[PDB]
Amino acid sequence: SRRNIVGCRIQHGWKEGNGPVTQWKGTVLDQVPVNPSLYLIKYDGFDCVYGLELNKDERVSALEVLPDRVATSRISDAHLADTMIGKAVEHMFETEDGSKDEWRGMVLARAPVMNTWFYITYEKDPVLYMYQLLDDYKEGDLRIMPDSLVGKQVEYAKEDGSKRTGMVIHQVEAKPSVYFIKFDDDFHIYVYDLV
Ligand SMILES: O=C(c1ccc(C(=O)N2CCC(CCN3CCCC3)CC2)c(Nc2ccc(OCN3CCCC3)cc2)c1)N1CCC(CCN2CCCC2)CC1
Ligand SMILES: [Cl-]
Ligand SMILES: [Mg+2]
Repeated sequence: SRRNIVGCRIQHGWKEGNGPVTQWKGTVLDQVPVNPSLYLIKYDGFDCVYGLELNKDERVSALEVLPDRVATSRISDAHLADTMIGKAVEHMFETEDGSKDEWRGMVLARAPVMNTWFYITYEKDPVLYMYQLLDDYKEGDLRIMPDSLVGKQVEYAKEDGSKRTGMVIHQVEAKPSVYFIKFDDDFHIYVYDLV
């Protein structure tokens, strides 16, 4: 059947609604243990982690595994990285307009495959991002703040109106009360604290 694409680069076509087919490239970060059809992907030029069933999803076409080898790395400062994971943070960034904005978030883990990158989520957007946080730290754009469910089906009641259903796919080791959630008809990875 299919080979193991974790750690590999890919390209594929994508068809949204009745729009045309667009072409994408990305790096496959992980294959979800509790749903091996789901892959976590970082598409080039964007810093969120997206969940796609690359082989089932009929909006995917012309899936091709690239031959690129992602340049590996050993990181710039392990202790800073270690002590940063699991911590609340303030992340400062330049908008499209050029002005500066600052978001509150939480550093989740070291990203797979891409060693100098970190899983992080935010209060204003509780999904899974990834950034080279050690550099934003040294640039002064990041500040640290003072301090079993996997596989289960779940639904999030969001008024007004309807709800979303999905699956819990990952437990964050650094904060075991936090989980990744894949919802149906949405390709972001949601990050919630399930008390
Ligand atoms: O719609 C976008 C889009 C457009 C612009 C930006 C951006 O540059 N952006 C500029 C940089 C970024 C800033 C966020 N950071 C900056 C530092 C801290 C926070 C925001 C958007 C962006 N990036 C981005 C993403 C997701 C996110 O999470 C969703 N949030 C956004 C706000 C509300 C919901 C945030 C940003 C995404 N795409 C592009 C990727 C694509 C992958 C899924 N397909 C499906 C199959 C093949 C590929 C889906 C469609
Ligand atoms: Cl904020
Ligand atoms: Mg603030």
